[PDB]
Amino acid sequence: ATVITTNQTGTNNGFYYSFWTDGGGSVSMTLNSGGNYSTSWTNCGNFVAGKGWSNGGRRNVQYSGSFYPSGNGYLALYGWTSNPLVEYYIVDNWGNYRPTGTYKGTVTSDGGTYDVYQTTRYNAPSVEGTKTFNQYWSVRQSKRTGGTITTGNHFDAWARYGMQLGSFSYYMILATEGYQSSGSSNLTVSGKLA
Ligand SMILES: OC[C@@H]1O[C@@H](O[C@@H]2[C@@H](O)[C@H](O[C@@H]3CO[C@@H](O[C@@H]4CO[C@@H](O)[C@H](O)[C@H]4O)[C@H](O)[C@H]3O)OC[C@H]2O[C@@H]2OC[C@@H](O)[C@H](O)[C@H]2O)[C@H](O)[C@H]1O
Ligand SMILES: [Cl-]
Ligand SMILES: [Cl-]
Ligand SMILES: [Cl-]
Ligand SMILES: [Cl-]
Ligand SMILES: [Cl-]
Ligand SMILES: [Cl-]
Ligand SMILES: [Cl-]
Ligand SMILES: [Cl-]
Ligand SMILES: [Cl-]
Ligand SMILES: [Cl-]
Ligand SMILES: [Cl-]
Ligand SMILES: [Cl-]
Ligand SMILES: [Cl-]
Ligand SMILES: [Cl-]
Ligand SMILES: [Cl-]
Ligand SMILES: [Cl-]
Ligand SMILES: [Cl-]
Ligand SMILES: [Cl-]
Ligand code: NA
Repeated sequence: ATVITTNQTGTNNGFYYSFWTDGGGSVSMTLNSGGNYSTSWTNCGNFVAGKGWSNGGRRNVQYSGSFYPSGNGYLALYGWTSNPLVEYYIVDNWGNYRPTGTYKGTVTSDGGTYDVYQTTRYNAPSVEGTKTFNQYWSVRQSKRTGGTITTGNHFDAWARYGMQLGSFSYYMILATEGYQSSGSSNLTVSGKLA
């Protein structure tokens, strides 16, 4: 295993990984065999970390494990596009704070119903540095840790609702995120191209 406490991307046991923190509190990620990783955080600022793929795409993502936020955290299939720059989230779990914004309708996927939202961040950290970009969200109506995420179901619903993705030129990870919170996660990802 490899313990990560510093911003970086790379490959571990056949999976891409990304770790980003604003540097608040205490945040680590442990990289284990295959698609396994855990995180531990105490009074974080903001972080996003997980395993997945160097480029996004239509993928039947399978994951399992545990996600235990004390306060604000997200469990999401997470990544980015270029042209346009979009930060996208398919959220299966959260803590005290449910992501919201401009409501666009619902999509049904992997045994659940998801609420679709768009938000915008101005001059914020991104995979292209300080940038303005839209965020696309699918938020499950009931919390869970584990199952299939059919990314194609979400991408197609976003497209019907006028939320067009750019090119899958950046990573797509099964992410743990925290905001001014504590917690842990212990997750395994895999998944094949649909
Ligand atoms: O990973 C090693 C580092 O890469 C270089 O710096 C930049 C990375 O920090 C950046 O990472 C992004 C930053 O944004 C994160 O998304 C945040 C997370 O919270 C969300 O809720 C919020 O909306 C959002 O703002 C995202 O998770 C991270 O993946 O990736 C880009 C990188 O900068 C680029 O480096 C290459 C260069 O060609 C570009 O000009 C430059 O912008 C550092 O070198 C190193 O620390
Ligand atoms: Cl490190
Ligand atoms: Cl590496
Ligand atoms: Cl390795
Ligand atoms: Cl590897
Ligand atoms: Cl990959
Ligand atoms: Cl859990
Ligand atoms: Cl709304
Ligand atoms: Cl809108
Ligand atoms: Cl609807
Ligand atoms: Cl549901
Ligand atoms: Cl907004
Ligand atoms: Cl944000
Ligand atoms: Cl827009
Ligand atoms: Cl629930
Ligand atoms: Cl759970
Ligand atoms: Cl499922
Ligand atoms: Cl593409
Ligand atoms: Cl990337
Ligand atoms: Na749009």
